[PDB]
Amino acid sequence: SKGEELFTGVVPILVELDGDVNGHKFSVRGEGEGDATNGKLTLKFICTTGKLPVPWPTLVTTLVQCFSRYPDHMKRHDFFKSAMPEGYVQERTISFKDDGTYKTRAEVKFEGDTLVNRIELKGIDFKEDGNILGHKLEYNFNSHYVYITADKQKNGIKANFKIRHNVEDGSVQLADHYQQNTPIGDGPVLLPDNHYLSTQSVLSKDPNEKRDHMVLLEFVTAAGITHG
Repeated sequence: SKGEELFTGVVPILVELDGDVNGHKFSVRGEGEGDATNGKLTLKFICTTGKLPVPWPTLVTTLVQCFSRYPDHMKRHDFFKSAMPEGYVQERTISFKDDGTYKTRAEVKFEGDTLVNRIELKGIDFKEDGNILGHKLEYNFNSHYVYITADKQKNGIKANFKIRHNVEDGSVQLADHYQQNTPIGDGPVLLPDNHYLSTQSVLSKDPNEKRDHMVLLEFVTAAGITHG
């Protein structure tokens, strides 16, 4: 609730990712802003180590669900904002079908007035000629159903969902996501009934940017619980 008050306006965001995929080391830094009232994120990401060794779309889910719009009747199911400002740890396994896996650990919390997402990512078992290391994924993004459930044992939540990455040959590269979030602080948090986040994104480029980069606009709303 006091967490929720932190998101009523536009909030600056910083994202920092250190990654290693099949031994290829890279870093990404992003900045922008979140407008949870409208479920809206606007960010630009830079690969600060040179060329990104995986396709940008594969990093989108790893690179701040506290910016989701929860409808009024669902505000008591918003774990993400309730954990703020101290924040939460977000961990995933992302299994790319017929290919490698990403394991990610992030902390999402306020540092001053900025919402910061700091991530470590480790990718293993990728095919060198596959859709990821071969850069055969379209530079776009689909709309998803992020199913959330509550982990009463860990005082947090779990989520599961399938990301669909369109491939240049017209096929689709699935990326199965298994997610767990736990609060960093010890204060009370909201543990939700089953529900989902409905997501949508577009990816674009900044014509004046020479570095390897991604411009992202994303909208997310919570749903799946009937108004009483």
